[PDB]
Amino acid sequence: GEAQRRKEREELAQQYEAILRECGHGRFQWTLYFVLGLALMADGVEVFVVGFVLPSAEKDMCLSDSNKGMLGLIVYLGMMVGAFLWGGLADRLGRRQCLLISLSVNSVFAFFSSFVQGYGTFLFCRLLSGVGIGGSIPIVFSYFSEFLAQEKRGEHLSWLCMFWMIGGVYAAAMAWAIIPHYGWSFQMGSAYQFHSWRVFVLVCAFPSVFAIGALTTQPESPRFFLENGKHDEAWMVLKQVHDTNMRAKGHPERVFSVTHIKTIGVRALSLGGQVWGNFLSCFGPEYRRITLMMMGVWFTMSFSYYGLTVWFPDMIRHLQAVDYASRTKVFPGERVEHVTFNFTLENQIHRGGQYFNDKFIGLRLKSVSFEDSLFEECYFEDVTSSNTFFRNCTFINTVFYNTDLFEYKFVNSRLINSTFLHNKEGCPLDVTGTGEGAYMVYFVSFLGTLAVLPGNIVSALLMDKIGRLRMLAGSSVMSCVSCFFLSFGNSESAMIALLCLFGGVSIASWNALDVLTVELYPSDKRTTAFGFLNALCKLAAVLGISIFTSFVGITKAAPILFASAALALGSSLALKLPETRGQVLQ
Amino acid sequence: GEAQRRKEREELAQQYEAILRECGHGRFQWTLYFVLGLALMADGVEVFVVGFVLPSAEKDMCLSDSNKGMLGLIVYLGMMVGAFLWGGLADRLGRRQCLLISLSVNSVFAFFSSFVQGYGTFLFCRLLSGVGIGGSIPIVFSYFSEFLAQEKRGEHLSWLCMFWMIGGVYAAAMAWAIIPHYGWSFQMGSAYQFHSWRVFVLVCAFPSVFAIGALTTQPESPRFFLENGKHDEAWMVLKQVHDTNMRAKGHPERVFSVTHIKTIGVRALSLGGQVWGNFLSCFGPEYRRITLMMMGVWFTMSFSYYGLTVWFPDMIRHLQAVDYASRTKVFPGERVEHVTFNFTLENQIHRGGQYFNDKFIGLRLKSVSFEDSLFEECYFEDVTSSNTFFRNCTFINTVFYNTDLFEYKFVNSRLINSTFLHNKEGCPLDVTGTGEGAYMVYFVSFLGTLAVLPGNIVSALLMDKIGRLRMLAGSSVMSCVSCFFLSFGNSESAMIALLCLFGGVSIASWNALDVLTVELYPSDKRTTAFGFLNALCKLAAVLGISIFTSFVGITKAAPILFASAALALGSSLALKLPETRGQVLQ
Ligand SMILES: CC[C@@H](C(N)=O)N1CCCC1=O
Ligand SMILES: CC[C@@H](C(N)=O)N1CCCC1=O
Repeated sequence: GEAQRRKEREELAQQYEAILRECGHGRFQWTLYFVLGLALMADGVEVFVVGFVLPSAEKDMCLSDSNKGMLGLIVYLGMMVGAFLWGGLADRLGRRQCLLISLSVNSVFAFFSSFVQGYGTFLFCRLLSGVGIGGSIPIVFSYFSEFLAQEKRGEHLSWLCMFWMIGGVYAAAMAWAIIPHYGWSFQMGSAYQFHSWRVFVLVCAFPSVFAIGALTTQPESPRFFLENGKHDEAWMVLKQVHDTNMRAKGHPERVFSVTHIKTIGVRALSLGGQVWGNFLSCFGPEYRRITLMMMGVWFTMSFSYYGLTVWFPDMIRHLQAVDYASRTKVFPGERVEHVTFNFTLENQIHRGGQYFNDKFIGLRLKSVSFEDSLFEECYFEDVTSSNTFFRNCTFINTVFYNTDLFEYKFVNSRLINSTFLHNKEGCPLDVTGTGEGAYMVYFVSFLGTLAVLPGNIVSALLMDKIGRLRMLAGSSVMSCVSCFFLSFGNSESAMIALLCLFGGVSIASWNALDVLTVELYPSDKRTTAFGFLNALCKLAAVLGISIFTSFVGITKAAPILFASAALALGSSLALKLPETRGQVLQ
Repeated sequence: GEAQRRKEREELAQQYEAILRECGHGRFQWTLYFVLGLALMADGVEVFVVGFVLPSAEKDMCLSDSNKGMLGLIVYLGMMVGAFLWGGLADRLGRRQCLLISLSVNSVFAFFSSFVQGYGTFLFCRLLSGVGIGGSIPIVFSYFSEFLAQEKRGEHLSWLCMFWMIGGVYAAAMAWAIIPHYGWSFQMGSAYQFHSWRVFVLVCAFPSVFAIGALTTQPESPRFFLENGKHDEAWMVLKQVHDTNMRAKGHPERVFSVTHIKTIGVRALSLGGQVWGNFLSCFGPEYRRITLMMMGVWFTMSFSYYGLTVWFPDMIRHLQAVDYASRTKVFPGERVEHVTFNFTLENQIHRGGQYFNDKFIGLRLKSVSFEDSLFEECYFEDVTSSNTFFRNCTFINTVFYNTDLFEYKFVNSRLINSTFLHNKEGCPLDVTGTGEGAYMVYFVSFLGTLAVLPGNIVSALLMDKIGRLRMLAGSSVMSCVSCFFLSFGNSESAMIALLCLFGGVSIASWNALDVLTVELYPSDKRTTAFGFLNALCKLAAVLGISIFTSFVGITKAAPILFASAALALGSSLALKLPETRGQVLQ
């Protein structure tokens, strides 16, 4: 019974590999490579949009705390749902069909998010865009694997991981070239406003549309047809692959020699039942040790990588904040009287001042604090305030005309006979401000990805030469050693170098994990299992981000120990996995 | 009302601390340190006796399954009752009074257990010995804390755990030096027998007697007298402390400068009511968050620690059992006839044999199984049987002379005209049996405690330097990381190293928890609350042991996940506790 099933699946796999050797590589494989690289580029772009627009988003939607912290977790949760959903649906509907549906959903909801003005609606649109793009990596890898021969199956799959990095580079470049133009205030409707970050979101929603356009021209994988008892169109697809390959070779004169490939409301409930059957069969007697080791490896690597990747920029920001706090100026004791006096003062503290009959017209305040001051018959006009506070201050007969000094900028103050007139529009809470730091953020991201590059090249070249397990274990161990090396970092330059090193060493491990998870599952459960594991990866990413953003400024022992321990456990479970190099893809 | 009570308690605490600073440290504090360390040594010794004597105990009391599994739970339940009882009674009768009572109870019932011959009576005696020793740690910590000044209150209390450490070493040494002499068969009465494990139990009951002898010479804590409205003898005790301290210094000429100190069946029933009230008042408006966080931390830490600590030796035993089974031999089909044939065969299976007129004189059988055999006019003499069975066997005209082949060793057998003569004395049920493994058990226990040592030293040195909460949380997190590291264990050596690591990392956390629970309760509820929490610790120990002994041989994921989750929850609730370093003991 079950033995017969396994046997027949075995000669099916062998015959399919023979047909693939007959067809060979050439134009078809590379064409599909680029076509799927567009979807991976979209996946890579999607994880940078909210991170890049949080400043402007909180400016134009008046976002408080616990709202900026949810806008990254929203995309990660969206991918967590979408990966599982589309991975489950791909084994019953098809790789190309589900990829088209998911990419279309992503594009539509990304456009809609680009045009949303509210916050809750923005959360919903971002979550659904993440759902749409969540099933990109599983379907792409499981769809490209079914067109590659046994020989160079690792190198030909590892070159497919350049596109995530290219998407990251694209996002960084567009953010640098679009967002810095804060002047843009395109108007459509009194109640609504359109700034430049919306344009950035639009441009970052573009490449998914190109992915759909390229994918509509590609044929469904023959293996999916063969599994589901559909023989004729599988043969047609294989013939198309052969014809394209040989026309590209220049001998477009031979004929495909294969005639045949040996073959062995209510609707919603049926689909649910079938998907649950596939998911449970993933937890079968045949697939249990492999499944659990894969779960462990995916979870640990995701936790460590995402935790450190979010930790490095936060630590850079913290070091800059410490420098700023160290440079401040203090002016203890002042007595200014009867003068019109503006200024553009930044990063200052005034204590013990006594101001009488002073006119403050047209001044910019950035990180300026007045403490223990007294203002008496003063006058504030055209005051622009950023990170400015009044603590232990007393105001007597003062007038605030055309100022943004809201109620939250007076901390434990006392106003007597004070008048507020023509208050500027603004947030009811400190929303902080990001200025010149954006350029350095973009530069840091670009450096991270460029550091990723050499590991990609080396892993792609040596994946077949040394092996999947050797690559995975080697890169995991090197990453753990780097995690130890994070102790020797206390400046921005050192943190950038550490980011570069860790990003450059972990990518080989991720490449090996992708190829491994491709090769250890049969063609009737590849997308389901690999999508489930990628959903677990996204959940671990959420957990790791939450855990690692809490150690910035406390100590550097907790991040190092957590990352090193998780990576060591991941390498330990990775060394127990079966070897799949030199094996027919079955 | 209540505010006045809190205030007056406050200046009482402040004046008491001033008096303690005036008295200082010296000979009195170290003398009391050793005196209470004897009681902690007794506590440490008590938890090894049944574990060390279960082999010999089941040999000489014929213990079945469900009886060896209850002889550990009996001591844990005894301590669970005793901790609560003596902690409750200590706040109404006194620390030294209740410690004397509990230690005497422990000693008496330990001697009686040493001389018991039955099982039920042995259960009762061990349970009451556990009850006697249950209130050791609460009263000892809460009694020593009331003689220490603010300055080094953490260091001087953390040195108090080297004692439970050594007790373990003492128990291991005595077990190694006493039990291996199985020859000892001291006889007193025909129906009763005295082996060497009884001598071991006697020697392990000794140190409680020394604890009582040393405790009878120490004075009651002044704080207990001051709380209960008794002023004169509190002043006398403080004067004694001062006099001893200054005589030790070498200046026995100064005078105690303190003259006045601020002061705040039916009998048994009243005391019980008072205890109940104190406990309910713990479910006080002032102490409800603290109480619940303490409950959670104690329960989780006890569950994890005890579960893993019982899991490690069980896993070692399981690995040894697997190795032994992997050594097995099968001899299918035999025909032996007309020969005198002994042997010393271990771990074998004979199937399909046919024996005719065979004499079996003086053979040792260990883990030997005869299946589908036929014995005809056979003769068994001086047969020693261990884990030996006869299944689906037929005996015809066979004689069993001077053999221990009892009725339970013939499984679904058929005897025809068989004769049993001069059967050896022995159990009516299988008892298995432990030989050389005892030395390795003792060595493993010794290694565990020696691994505990460095954590003790470091915690004692750094308790004041870093803080109680930092120490607790740090050690809890490291313990969780170790729980993750239990994945890398598959041999006896690896399991021993893992036991050493986990024991070495959890002890700082336990030290910090003890000191913390000492310092967050007022002197009129210290013993009640701390004893209630220690009773909860023992109940959690029972639950954790029962849960964790069921995962041995199934998988290593359930233990790791349970322990890590519980320790993470414990650390989470530990980080929310108030800081008590740099605070007057109130
Ligand atoms: C280029 C790396 C890429 C991969 N396929 O390994 N990565 C890294 C983490 C998430 C992801 O898709
Ligand atoms: C002597 C240490 C003692 C304590 N009170 O901290 N321990 C450690 C593990 C369980 C226990 O009671």
